Amino acid sequence: RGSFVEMVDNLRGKSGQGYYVEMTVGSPPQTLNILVDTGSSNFAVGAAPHPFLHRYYQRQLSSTYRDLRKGVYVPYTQGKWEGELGTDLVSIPHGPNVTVRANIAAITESDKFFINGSNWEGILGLAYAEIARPDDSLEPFFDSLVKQTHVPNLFSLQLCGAASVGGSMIIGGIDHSLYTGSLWYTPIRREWYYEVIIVRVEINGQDLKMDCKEYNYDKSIVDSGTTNLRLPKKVFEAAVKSIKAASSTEKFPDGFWLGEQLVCWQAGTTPWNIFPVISLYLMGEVTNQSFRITILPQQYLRPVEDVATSQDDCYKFAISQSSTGTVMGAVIMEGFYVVFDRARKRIGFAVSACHVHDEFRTAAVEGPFVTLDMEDCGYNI
Ligand SMILES: CCS(=O)(=O)[C@]1(C)CC[C@@](CF)(c2cc(NC(=O)c3cc4c(cn3)OC(F)(F)O4)ccc2F)N=C1N
Repeated sequence: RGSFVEMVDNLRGKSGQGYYVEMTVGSPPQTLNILVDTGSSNFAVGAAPHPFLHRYYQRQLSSTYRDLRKGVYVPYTQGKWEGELGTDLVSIPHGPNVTVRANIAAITESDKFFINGSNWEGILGLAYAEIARPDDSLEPFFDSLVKQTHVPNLFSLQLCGAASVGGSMIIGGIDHSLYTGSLWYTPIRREWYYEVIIVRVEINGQDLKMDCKEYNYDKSIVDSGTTNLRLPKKVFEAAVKSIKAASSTEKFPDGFWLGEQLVCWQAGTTPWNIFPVISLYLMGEVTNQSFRITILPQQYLRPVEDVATSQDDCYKFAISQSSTGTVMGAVIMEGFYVVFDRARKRIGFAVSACHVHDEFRTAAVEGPFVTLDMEDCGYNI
């Protein structure tokens, strides 16, 4: 259709707390704010009165609730949640005009999961069944939505940064007002995470000249549920070394680059221009063809507004090292309109109409480029 006016601006959030959509669960409808997460595959909601929660799923109030009589325990690298599986009727007030019977994990115990001060009480896992918990028989929400309705097998995300954030989750299509120029598509390598292949990395146009397999060790994913651009250790080391050299006009402590401390400047006097652009070349749709996406310091140097001990403008270096491969989190996604074209196993990138930039530099999506041996960039076990 190309125009989904009802769904524009259906995302809200706060800096560092993520992007949530309004959803309803059960009959009569119970309203919940739900984190949009392309890096997981469970629809999981608070169902107990945790003190951090504004709202929670009260199963006893729902006539359409069905118990699946099975639990689920989900440990993460930091915290944890545990829940009871069921199904109920789910809709998205500012989404398609439909109602779906979806799997819902009713969260009954958690640790370091809900954020104190956040305005969301659940997670919408938008990735594929392969990574669903406890196993791939638990149908993810979007799979149910496509199966039960005529909603096309596609969604797109415009995450708008820079303190309230906003944006759009267009379910079933693309809204052309949300981007400028053309969309460029990269293949979904495998349907588990939204896995992609990075084929080349530039800092201010200067190639890292690394074995491209390192860029995707052990994978590269697109994840709206991650803040940072997360890079594998060796790639992070090379990237930081290059960013240091590009920004050597000013010197910063080692801890800043490791995200161990913040750096603060006098109000409205951030030297963005001293900081380099970051370009990721992604595998294209065609043999030997790639395209380039480019982000600015506006994306990777992120303001920290909850600093009581300082009066200045303080920033977090939001590129970090990873043991689980590249993660293209909000640092990447805030620059772009991202199309998760499930029907065609591809992810589209275009310059976001809402991305934060200055008058000298702009986030960019450019192609085509000639890149050989792009298949060798993918990692195999
Ligand atoms: C493999 C991906 S993962 O499964 O390990 C994981 C990174 C952690 C676990 C989970 C749920 F599965 C998860 C994510 C979050 N997000 C955020 O809080 C959050 C905060 C943000 C953001 C994006 N997001 O952009 C921002 F605006 F800058 O601020 C919170 C609790 C969770 F429990 N989702 C992922 N994508």
